[PDB]
Amino acid sequence: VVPSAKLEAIYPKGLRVSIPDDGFSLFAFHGKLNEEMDGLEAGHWARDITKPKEGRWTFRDRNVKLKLGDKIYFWTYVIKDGLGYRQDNGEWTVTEFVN
Repeated sequence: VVPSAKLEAIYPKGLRVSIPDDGFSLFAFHGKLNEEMDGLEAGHWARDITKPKEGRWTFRDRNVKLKLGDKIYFWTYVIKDGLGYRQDNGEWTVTEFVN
C-alpha cells in the first residue's frame, strides 16, 4: 500500500527515516526505541512532514546515538489525495551505520 520506510542509523549521531514520493501530501513517522508500540502511540520520535525534497519524504533526528542491536518499533502515515494510509507494525534493528 504505502511505501516501506527506509530507516538509517547515522554515525556519529542520529536517525533518518524516508520514503519515495508518489504524489503524496504528508508523511508522518512515529517511532519508539527498544519498546514496542502499544497501539498507535505518538512515540519517542513523532513528526509530520509536509514538504518532500529530492523525490522523497524524510524525517531526521540528530539527537540519538543508536547502538548496534537497538530496535525501533514504528508506524507511518501517508496522505494521498486527501486520504490517509498507515504502515503498521514497523520493526527495524540497527545492524550498520551510515555516514
